[PDB]
Amino acid sequence: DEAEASKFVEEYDRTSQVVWNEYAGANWNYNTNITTETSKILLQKNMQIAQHTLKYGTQARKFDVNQLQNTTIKRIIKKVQDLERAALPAQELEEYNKILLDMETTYSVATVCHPQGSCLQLEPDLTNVMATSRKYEDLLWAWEGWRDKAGRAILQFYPKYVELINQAARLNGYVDAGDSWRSMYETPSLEQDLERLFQELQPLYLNLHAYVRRALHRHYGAQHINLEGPIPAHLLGNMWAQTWSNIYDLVVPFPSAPSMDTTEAMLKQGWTPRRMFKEADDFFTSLGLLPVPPEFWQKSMLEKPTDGREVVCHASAWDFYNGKDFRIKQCTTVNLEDLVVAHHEMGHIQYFMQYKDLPVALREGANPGFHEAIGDVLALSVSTPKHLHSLNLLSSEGGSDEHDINFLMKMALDKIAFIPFSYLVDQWRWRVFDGSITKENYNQEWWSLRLKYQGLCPPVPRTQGDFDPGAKFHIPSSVPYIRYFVSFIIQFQFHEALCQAAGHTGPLHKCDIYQSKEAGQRLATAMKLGFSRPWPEAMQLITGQPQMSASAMLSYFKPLLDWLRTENELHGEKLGWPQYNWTPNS
Ligand SMILES: *[C@@H]1O[C@H](CO[C@@H]2O[C@@H](C)[C@@H](O)[C@@H](O)[C@@H]2O)[C@@H](O[C@@H]2O[C@H](CO)[C@@H](O[C@@H]3O[C@H](CO[C@H]4O[C@H](CO)[C@@H](O)[C@H](O)[C@@H]4O)[C@@H](O)[C@H](O[C@H]4O[C@H](CO)[C@@H](O)[C@H](O)[C@@H]4O)[C@@H]3O)[C@H](O)[C@H]2NC(C)=O)[C@H](O)[C@H]1NC(C)=O
Ligand SMILES: O=C(NCC(=O)N1[C@@H](c2cccc(O)c2)CC[C@H]1C(=O)O)[C@@H](S)Cc1ccc(O)cc1
Ligand SMILES: *[C@@H]1O[C@H](CO)[C@@H](O)[C@H](O)[C@H]1NC(C)=O
Ligand SMILES: [Cl-]
Ligand SMILES: [Cl-]
Ligand SMILES: [Zn+2]
Repeated sequence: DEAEASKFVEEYDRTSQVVWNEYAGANWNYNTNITTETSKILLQKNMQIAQHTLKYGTQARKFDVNQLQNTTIKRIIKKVQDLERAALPAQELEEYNKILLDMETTYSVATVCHPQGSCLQLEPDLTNVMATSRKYEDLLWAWEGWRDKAGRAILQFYPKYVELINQAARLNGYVDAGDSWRSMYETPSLEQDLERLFQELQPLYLNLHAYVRRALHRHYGAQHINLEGPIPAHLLGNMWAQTWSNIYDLVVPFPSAPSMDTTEAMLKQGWTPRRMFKEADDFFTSLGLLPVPPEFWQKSMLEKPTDGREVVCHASAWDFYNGKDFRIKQCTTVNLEDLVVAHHEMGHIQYFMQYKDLPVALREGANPGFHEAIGDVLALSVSTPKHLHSLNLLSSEGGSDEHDINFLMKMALDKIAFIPFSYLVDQWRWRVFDGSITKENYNQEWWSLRLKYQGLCPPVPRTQGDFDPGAKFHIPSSVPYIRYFVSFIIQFQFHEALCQAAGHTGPLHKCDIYQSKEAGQRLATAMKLGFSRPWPEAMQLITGQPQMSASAMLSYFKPLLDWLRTENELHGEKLGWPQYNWTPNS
């Protein structure tokens, strides 16, 4: 009996490597070359991999997992019993695959056009507008235009997507798709734990929000910013107001401590997308971690194609399930923001390489947030003024309190501002999946949460037909989002532990773990576990303790919280948005 279970997982592993490797190649080809042909082939591979999943998932369900003794085999079989979309009847499965393909293609090819003028894509064109324009009406054009063209066009698909993804989840023993997604963390207390973490970061976020709101009031005018209300959502330098670092120039704490233009520095010094990924590779290997294989450099897509091909530009990392072939797909732009993204994606590749010898059912991160956090941890060190100066992208900014607070502010605009956004995305989707939000109030409930958690308001009142969640990649692409909230909490925990491992002393935000073999060994031992053990074990290997905790992030930003409280108190800011019902008059 035990022996039948072992043979089963051995046969599952052999056949899954072959089938998954073939699917990965067809998915890569559509993603790097959106055409009618590659679409058709992808859909055919969907059915071939569904046939495999159904064959083996049906066998796995014949095992009473309770009677199995070996915990690793127990764990693999339990996972294989979840067929995901392959549980759907053939008709519904075909419909679901086409729905996902149609949503992804619609988002990827959407454009915003001036009347008898240029037509702009999201990347790079509209993202550049949101990042650099300081004109209220030009920002509004790009903000509304993207939602009009991308979001509104996804709405026709979303109710059917929800019905089918929930149907699949119920057929695999869950109550709805959000239940299925949350179960990937294997943490019954997940919702309460995340809410406790969110509340711990409220002092920092509320003080940052009030400080930024005052600076926007200075620039965009008292008639357009309510100092006791929510912030208009198009003024934060980013299409989704999920990171605010592009308005640093408007909110710099000490303008007498100017910082070099890092984009112009990268461009003036002939940086390229390949250089950016090569620097990321060197950081990983300085820790004693693994280099990406030569094949990686020949097969990856590290910039947008010149030949006009439609592609999925959103950055992503690809495991082809043969232990040899790993790739990144990114429409890379030469700036600091994309340098961080490059490290993010290279962290995925490192995880792939570290757990490549596990059975494929266990070739995942300890939980989804762990997978998203690895590259971000290294990027925290890359972003320090000391490291950027070593790359000739900043002048020597050391030993200045003013430069110190300026750097903490730059980091806060990315890391702290993202916390409430990363929280609310799946608060919304979980309630869509469980039926608390219907298609009659998709958009109203999205903005209720944008207000409640981020303190933002739409610059233009929304109307029937709007589907603003559809204008955010992960919604039409059906990529879970709470992983990024988890990642942003634990990456600071990891940073703090690795800095301690490296012998660093003094303020956590001054730590640079470059070349620390001790830091590397912490990360490798945990990554090698893949998904073979509950994630608290990986947390323990890295940090010396088993819990998710906001204390490290709070420690990192403590000098900024002190400065923000003093600054906001001096100006008499009312934290939060008591006038929560305010929206722009013009
Ligand atoms: C419960 O079952 C677990 C799974 O058992 C395996 O899978 C099942 C389905 C059957 O096929 C069974 O025959 C398999 O063994 C089992 O966990 C396994 O435990 C063994 C030890 O008993 C581990 O063996 C170690 O393997 C690593 C390498 O494995 C991978 O990498 C190599 C290199 O690429 C590949 O060739 C392999 O195919 C794997 O992909 C070895 O490096 C390691 O040797 C090192 O450690 C030994 C001491 O153990 C030293 O003497 C050496 O010098 C090395 O330093 C081991 O040989 C195996 O990794 C592990 N698998 C998993 C997935 O965890 C578990 O033990 C069972 N539980 C109980 C209570 O029995
Ligand atoms: O995470 C992915 N890119 C990064 C990313 O999107 N973000 C993360 C970020 C952005 C920038 C810098 C960072 O340090 C991290 C967090 C926000 C969030 C955001 O931009 O909204 C791919 S790996 C996700 C995927 C895509 C397609 C798939 O088929 C499977 C997975
Ligand atoms: C894109 O896909 C089409 C159809 O499969 C194919 O003919 C063409 O060679 C592909 N182009 C690239 C650059 O891969
Ligand atoms: Cl929005
Ligand atoms: Cl997730
Ligand atoms: Zn990622």
